[PDB]
Amino acid sequence: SSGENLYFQGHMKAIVIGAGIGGLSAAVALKQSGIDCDVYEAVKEIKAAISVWPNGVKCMAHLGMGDIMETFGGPLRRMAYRDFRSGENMTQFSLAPLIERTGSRPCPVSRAELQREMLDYWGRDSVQFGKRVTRCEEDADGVTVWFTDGSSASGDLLIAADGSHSALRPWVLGFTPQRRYAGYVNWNGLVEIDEALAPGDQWTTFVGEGKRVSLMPVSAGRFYFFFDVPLPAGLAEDRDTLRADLSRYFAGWAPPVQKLIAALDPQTTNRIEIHDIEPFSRLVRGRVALLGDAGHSTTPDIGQGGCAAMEDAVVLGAVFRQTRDIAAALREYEAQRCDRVRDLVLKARKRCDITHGKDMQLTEAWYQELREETGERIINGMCDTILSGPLG
Ligand SMILES: Cc1cc2nc3c(=O)[nH]c(=O)nc-3n(C[C@H](O)[C@H](O)[C@H](O)COP(=O)(O)OP(=O)(O)OC[C@H]3O[C@@H](n4cnc5c(N)ncnc54)[C@H](O)[C@@H]3O)c2cc1C
Repeated sequence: SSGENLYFQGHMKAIVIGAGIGGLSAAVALKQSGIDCDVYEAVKEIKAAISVWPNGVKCMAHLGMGDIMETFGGPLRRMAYRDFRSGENMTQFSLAPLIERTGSRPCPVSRAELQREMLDYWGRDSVQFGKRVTRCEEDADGVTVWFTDGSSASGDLLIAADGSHSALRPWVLGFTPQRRYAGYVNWNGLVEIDEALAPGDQWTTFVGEGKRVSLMPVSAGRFYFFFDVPLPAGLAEDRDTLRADLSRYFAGWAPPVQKLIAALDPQTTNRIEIHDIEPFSRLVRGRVALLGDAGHSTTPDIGQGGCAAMEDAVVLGAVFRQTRDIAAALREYEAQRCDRVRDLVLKARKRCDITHGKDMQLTEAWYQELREETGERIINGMCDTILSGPLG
């Protein structure tokens, strides 16, 4: 009863929903803090890239997963912005000074490699697949979830890391937030490095017309690429119309861009309409905490979605290091994370509005600053976002 010692192996069970970046990061952090986690994942089977900035990397290191970053992080050393017409350097500079101020190297990684490695680290045997949560209920003694397959599971703690379309989120919040279309469409994929495009150690972005085309190296001699185009949502466009779409959206753009359109494979290339969600002023309820996209859904414009989920997990584990008061721990988790992820969502949104011609004049002013940019201002801005993470 009331005299049970909750530190003993088996006395504290956390249920983690979602086996993506957040779910697996979370389970690893809790396990570090001596908590047993069962991880549940909706799909029976798994399935372009993210850049894990130094804040995410340090978190990965903290969680005992640093070897994955080191091994699979692409060689990112410098970045450039290029005029869309001439394909010429508006600005160019190295990221070394960023590695020095933040303590880590930035690590672009394929989403598929990152997914597999994290699974390998946690162990697939400890993940139950085909388990799609529909509902959680809590009472005095604990929390319970139900799955579509008719099964259920009970624990002391519930981690909702069930993604941008989180099914548990509404129970935590008391209402159902809706995705806001961000006003642009992203095409993304991988191609083999080919300097007829850009330097293999550089993050190169062509900007103009409220659009951009980006390349950055992941592992195994490869480029993560993407095109952004501001567009109404719902255009009749898929993998079969793809190369034609890109060809017209980027007509006139510098040869490297055209060579990219030719090089890519539409069947492996993704077309996603970008959304985010207005920040919540709550992340926890009783024994239940939102983690990752479930707790904050951002446009990918500053590359902090995945990083933020890793940050969440570090804080989660930290607040359970030396207490077994679940309600207090989750309150402190919320306390530490809520303003962070709100700022990250809003910063991403503003960057997005500037990048994609919400106000074409502000976007042109930004191009202007890119022509007059040494690298100091951008690096400062990046360090601000990174150093505001939990591991500073
Ligand atoms: C185009 C693009 C570029 C991006 N670039 C970056 C970047 O450069 N850097 C960065 O840090 N982030 C980036 N992100 C964001 C990053 O991909 C996400 O923030 C990250 O994957 C979120 O992790 P998650 O585990 O919370 O969500 P998810 O990866 O979506 O995981 C949710 C998991 O839960 C499962 N699930 C869903 N519903 C249920 C349910 N009801 N029951 C059980 N399981 C369920 C899903 O199958 C999934 O496995 C980018 C995102 C996009 C779209």
